[PDB]
Amino acid sequence: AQNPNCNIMIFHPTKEEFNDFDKYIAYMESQGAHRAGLAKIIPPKEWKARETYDNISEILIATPLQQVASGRAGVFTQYHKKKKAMTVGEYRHLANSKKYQTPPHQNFEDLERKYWKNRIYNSPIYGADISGSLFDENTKQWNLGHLGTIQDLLEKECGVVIEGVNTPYLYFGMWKTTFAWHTEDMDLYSINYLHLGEPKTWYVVPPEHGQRLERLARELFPGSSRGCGAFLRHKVALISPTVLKENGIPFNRITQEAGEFMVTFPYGYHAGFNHGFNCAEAINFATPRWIDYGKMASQCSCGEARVTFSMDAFVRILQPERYDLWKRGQD
Ligand SMILES: O=C(O)CNC(=O)C(=O)O
Ligand SMILES: [Mg+2]
Ligand code: NI
Ligand SMILES: [Zn+2]
Repeated sequence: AQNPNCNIMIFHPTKEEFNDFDKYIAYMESQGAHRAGLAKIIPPKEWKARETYDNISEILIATPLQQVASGRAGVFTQYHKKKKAMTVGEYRHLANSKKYQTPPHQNFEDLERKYWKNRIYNSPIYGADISGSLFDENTKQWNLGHLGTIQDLLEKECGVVIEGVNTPYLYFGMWKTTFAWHTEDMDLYSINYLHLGEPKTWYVVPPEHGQRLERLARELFPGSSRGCGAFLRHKVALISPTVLKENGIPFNRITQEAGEFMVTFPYGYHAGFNHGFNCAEAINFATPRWIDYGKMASQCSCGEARVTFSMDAFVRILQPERYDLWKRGQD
């Protein structure tokens, strides 16, 4: 078995190898990359996502989210308070202010320490889930707005034809902005490209050990657990590496820098934070191997996680028994 310790793998495709996206994903899996839950892909040196970022300040963040924490430094929840709209120019200036900027630090490790020690005491502002793309339409390789769609994968593998579309989303981050522990909707893959700015640190649990993280989460957030049988779908819970190590949960960590891709694999729990002002683009995708994960994916039926138009159809076709009760939570 390849990659039996479930380490995060890092790939350096040549420009020739960067032409066929599906084939490269299948290559990485042949090397065991999926066992980690997360892989890094460094694009060929000749490749670019676009020519410059010189005119991005006019993008609107219509609903910036202030991430307010509750709990203790290693075990907390966050709630997202909606703020008034601001442009990416305004947001970048805010990120660079004395109140919000990255503190002095020695290296990524000292910064990681400062994040876990100090995150709960602050409320950084995240511009998340903004529909759109920063890939130039002329970028032909690994353009996250030109991937094969999940609906088309389901049609090719299963013969069924369903409604729905699959488009990318932008994320504008600042120091301390946080993504809580989660898997993707319907335990899909995701791909995330860091277009610009400061790094993003990731934590991940191997898919084969995801249920260990779930059991710890039920112990650490016991009222949330009683409220919903899949409460990590709410994307509000944080657990530090120190707490994971104390509880024996297998995980790995890696820092993504500007110009790098990350891929998350089906049922790979992940969480992380941003080091400073940055912009990432991400989208879900599927392969044939995903289908069985989609059929088994948990769902939030308490109604908090409240998910997309396109996820309806996935549920309807892959989880017809759940269909019914799940759409009761989504209506
Ligand atoms: O970048 C972020 O804030 C969160 N992104 C992801 O969880 C992802 O790409 O799957
Ligand atoms: Mg602009
Ligand atoms: Ni994710
Ligand atoms: Zn729920």
